Amino acid sequence: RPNIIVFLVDDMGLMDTSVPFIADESGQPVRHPLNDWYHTPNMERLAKQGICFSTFYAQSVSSPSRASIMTGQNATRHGVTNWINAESNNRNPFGPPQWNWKGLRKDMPTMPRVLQQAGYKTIHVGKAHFGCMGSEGENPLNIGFDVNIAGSGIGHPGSYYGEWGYGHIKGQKIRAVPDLEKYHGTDTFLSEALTIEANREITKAVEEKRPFYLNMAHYAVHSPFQADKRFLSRYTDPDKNEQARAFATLIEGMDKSLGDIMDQLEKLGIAENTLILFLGDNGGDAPLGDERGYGSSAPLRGKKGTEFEGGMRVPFIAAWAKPEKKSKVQKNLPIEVGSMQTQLGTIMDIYPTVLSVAGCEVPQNYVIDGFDLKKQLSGKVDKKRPESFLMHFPHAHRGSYFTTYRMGDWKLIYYYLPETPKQPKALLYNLKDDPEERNELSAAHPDQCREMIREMSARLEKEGALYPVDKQGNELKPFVYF
Ligand SMILES: CC(=O)N[C@@H]1[C@@H](O)[C@@H](OS(=O)(=O)O)[C@@H](CO)O[C@H]1O
Ligand SMILES: [Ca+2]
Repeated sequence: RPNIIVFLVDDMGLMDTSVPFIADESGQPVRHPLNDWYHTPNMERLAKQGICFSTFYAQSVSSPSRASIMTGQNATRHGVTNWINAESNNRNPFGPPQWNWKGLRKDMPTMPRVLQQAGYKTIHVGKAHFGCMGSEGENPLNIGFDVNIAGSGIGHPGSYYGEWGYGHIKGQKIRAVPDLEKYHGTDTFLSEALTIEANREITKAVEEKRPFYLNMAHYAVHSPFQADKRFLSRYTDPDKNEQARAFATLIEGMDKSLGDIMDQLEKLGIAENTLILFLGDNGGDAPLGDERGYGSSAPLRGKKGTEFEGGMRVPFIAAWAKPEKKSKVQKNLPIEVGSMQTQLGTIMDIYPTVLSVAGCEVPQNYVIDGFDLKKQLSGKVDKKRPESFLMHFPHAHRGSYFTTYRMGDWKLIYYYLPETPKQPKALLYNLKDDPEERNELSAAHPDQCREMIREMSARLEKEGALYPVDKQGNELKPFVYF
């Protein structure tokens, strides 16, 4: 039975790496300027041994994505449609009153809980953000983890600096990272402290002779953008401000962590037995350019928390830590080494892919929104899964009170506009012809737009979505307004 590592980077979009995730018309990687700015040599090492997905969808912000990864359910269905504010219910003015602020529940068959039931040692390290303060989900031990280092209801760290006690000595006390007291006062960067702790848990799992699931959930690369002195000297582009250079150092330190975990697997002799899934949790938050133009994920439009592709396009790499044709466990999930997969995947697809390789099954009667990636991981187009992603955000952020719906080449953006709830607005893009969202064409294809609204409307109902409300609590369902 294989070990599984989900290496999840906070606020890391598809361009925040030296690995090119943009595909040309031949399905081959194309280098863009951000790929020559970031330095992720261990991601390059992992891409050499595995498969990159060029189109991989997450939700637009943290808790919705982290809920979706744990449950295999869309944010419509698990109900965590906003990032969770630990201290108070952040519905936002027009948010659904019954949205799942409390978060993941002790009774949910989460990926870790199903693995734990099967005898896996399940380890959580770093950012959890599965529940509010005082909730079941605040504590990863309540949703199927045997071990939690540094996870709580917090969604970012009080500091990256060990000298600042990660918030306990200096910085934001109410976001102080827990469980790392032995690093306080030292010059150990938060991302380094988490790596040391993860490698200690991996070592302990191997000596106990149990297969493990490691949720390596970095606080990197979320603000505050506090530069790592180990890497800052490499970042000197005159058109990148101090914040962007700090962000680049959080990326490079994240990549060092990935390398130290891969080295530890090789040192223990278990690399042949360990699957690594690498992704970000939502659209990239790099402090570059213009938030609703081109910057954080150029050449794609937008940023973390927007309705654009930059809001929800994350990097995704799957690789055996040491590929080996002889390996029994690798025959259950063969990966085309050094290749790019251009067919769409989503964070809901992780649940069914991991449970199958682990020798478990998706519980037959548990309704999921994910598809086993086995066929796509071999480097083939999988006709058993749709080219579709539905990103429901009935809350306030860089974009507000919207649903996006992608079906094949087409993307609908529906704005509920709760302040003028009788006059909603729909936009239409052809992402095949216009991947940078430059050519809004609802006026030119009014029937494609009408059809997408009906399909999206039916899918929101099928998934049990909670809708935004107007000032007086009237439920705002999408409708063909024209
Ligand atoms: C504009 C922006 O990005 N705001 C983020 C918010 O989205 C959330 O981050 S999130 O990664 O959890 O979604 C929160 C976590 O405490 O931190 C804020 O700074
Ligand atoms: Ca995030």
